[PDB]
Amino acid sequence: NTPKDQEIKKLVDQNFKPLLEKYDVPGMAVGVIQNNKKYEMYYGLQSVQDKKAVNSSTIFELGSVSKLFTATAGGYAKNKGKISFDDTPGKYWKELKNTPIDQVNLLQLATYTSGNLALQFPDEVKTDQQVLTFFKDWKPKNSIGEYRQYSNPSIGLFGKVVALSMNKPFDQVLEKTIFPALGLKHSYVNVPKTQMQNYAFGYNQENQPIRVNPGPLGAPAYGVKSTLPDMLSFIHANLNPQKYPADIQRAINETHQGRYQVNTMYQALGWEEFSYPATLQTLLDSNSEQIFMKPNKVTAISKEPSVKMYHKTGTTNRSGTYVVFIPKENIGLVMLTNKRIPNEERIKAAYAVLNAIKK
Repeated sequence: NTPKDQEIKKLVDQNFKPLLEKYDVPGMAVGVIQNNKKYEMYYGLQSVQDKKAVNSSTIFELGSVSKLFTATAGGYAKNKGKISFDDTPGKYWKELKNTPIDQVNLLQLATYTSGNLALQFPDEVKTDQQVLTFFKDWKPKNSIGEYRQYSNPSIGLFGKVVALSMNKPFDQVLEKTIFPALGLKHSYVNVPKTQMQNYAFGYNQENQPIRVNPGPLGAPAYGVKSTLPDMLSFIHANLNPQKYPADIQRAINETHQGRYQVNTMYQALGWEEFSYPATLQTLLDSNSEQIFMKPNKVTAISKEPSVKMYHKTGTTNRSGTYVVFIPKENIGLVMLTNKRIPNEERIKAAYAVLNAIKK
C-alpha cells in the first residue's frame, strides 16, 4: 500500500467509519478517485441476516443519485439528435399531444421547473395507466420555467421521453447503451439472478430488510443500483470526459452545463453545481429544507463560474448515497450505504476528506 493508500484510508476511517455506530448502519462503501487511481474502503455487512460482508462486488441502491444516469441518457439522446431540449413531451408520447403538459419543454422537465409538479406523484397514482391519466389531466400553476421544485414525476417524464426517442424501454437505454458506453459492468436497473447474492438489502429505521420494485416512472428517478468500483469509474468519466468516445463524451459534458441559478447553487442536468471552492455552508444549504421541498425562483445565468465543483445526494430511504467531484483537483468521492444517514453528515464527512487529501 502506497503512501497515498495509507493516508486516504486514515482520512476515511476518521470521518466516515464513526457514522456506522452513530446511526446503526450495517454496511458502507466509500471510495476516492484521484489522478486515475481508485481507493476503496469497505465496512460492515451487505446483509445482516446472511452475515455477508460488504465488498467490491456489493451492489447498492443509488436512490436519487439514479437521476445522474437519467441526465446522462438525456445528454446522449440530445447530442445524437434524437431529442432537442426545446421539444415538448407530446412530440414523443403522442397521448400527451394537445394537453397542457405539452407546453412544458424537456429541459424544464429535467430541471424541475414545470411550475406544478411536487416531490412525489399523488398517493392515488400507482400504475402506468394512472400516470398517463395524471399527465393528461395536468394543468400548470406557476409560470412555466420560472420556479424550481425538486420532483420525481418531473424527471420521470423526462426519462420516459428520452427512452421513447431512442425506441427502447428506459431500462434498456441504461443497460444496453449508457452503462456499456461508460464501461460499467455491474450497474443495473434490474439486478439479474446471477447477481442476487451481491445485492445489498436496504434497512429501514427499524433495521428491517426492505426490497421493493419501483413505482410507475420510478426507474429514471431512483431505480439504479451499482457497485463502488463502477461508481468510481462513473466519477472518472465525469472528471475526464475527453478520454471517452465522442457520443458519451458529449453526453457527459451536457450534464455539466449550468442551466439556471438558485442563490449559490447552479442546476445542471442531474448534477448540482457550485463555484469552487465552495464553503461548507454553501454545500449544506443546497440540501436545506427550503431548497429540497419548496418552490424557489430561478435566475438566468450571466456567465458560468470559472472553476466548478459538482455533487448529488441520494436521499430517499433504505440507502444513503453521496457523490462529489472537483475537476480542478482531479478528485472525487463516492459514499454508498444500505441505511439512511442524514445528508448533513454525508456532506460534512466528504468535505473533511477532500479538504485534507494532499495533491
